[PDB]
Amino acid sequence: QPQVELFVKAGSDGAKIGNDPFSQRLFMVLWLKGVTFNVTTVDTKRRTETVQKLCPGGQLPFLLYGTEVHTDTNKIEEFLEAVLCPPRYPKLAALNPESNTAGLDIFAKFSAYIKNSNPALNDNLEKGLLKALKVLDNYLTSPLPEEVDETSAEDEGVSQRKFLDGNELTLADCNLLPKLHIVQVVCKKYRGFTIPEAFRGVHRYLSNAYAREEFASTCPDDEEIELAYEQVAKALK
Repeated sequence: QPQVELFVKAGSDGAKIGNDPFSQRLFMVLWLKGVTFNVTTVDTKRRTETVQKLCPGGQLPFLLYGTEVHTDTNKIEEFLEAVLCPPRYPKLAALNPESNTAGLDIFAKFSAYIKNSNPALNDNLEKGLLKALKVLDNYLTSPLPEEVDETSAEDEGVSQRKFLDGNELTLADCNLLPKLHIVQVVCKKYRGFTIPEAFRGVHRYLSNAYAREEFASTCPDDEEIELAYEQVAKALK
């Protein structure tokens, strides 16, 4: 196996995991592949000579695979899915195309909601975020083609699958989960907003994700995420 090294964003102390859902997505992909890999955090104000030479463009995250450097998170993920393949490593792509688009609009709705300071607009932006979360909830609770089995009498027609595409984490989850993590942490801290309990699909999904080391161990600390948003999350005024 060629050497695999992921270079990721460091946090406020220049060493710990920083806020960056792109770095986290790729850490999750590599973990799910079962490949041996290293992960090196990068303080962009205090780069090492090594990092400056590997990637003088300075993009983060970046991947060293053998002696080849890759940038652009989406391209890095496509490369890893192709080159780390069966039989030694599992294919992580979703089977159902809609798994790859469900929930993708949430992060932009969240960003607008937290950056806004116009009080009159706040309830509109909160509703936009709730509606995008509800569309994700409806996807998670809709049975996929691989599910044709009876459901409990109490939850007929409700999918109980663990993750976006089925019972295994896929590339789709590696993209979405780090973004939902930010959404939940930042909205709690700066908007007093919580995902309604009635969004039972979304809450089952997050609970199942947090119980998995691939997601839990690659999350930045809540404090780091809160600090990252401290000067952009605006109070209504």
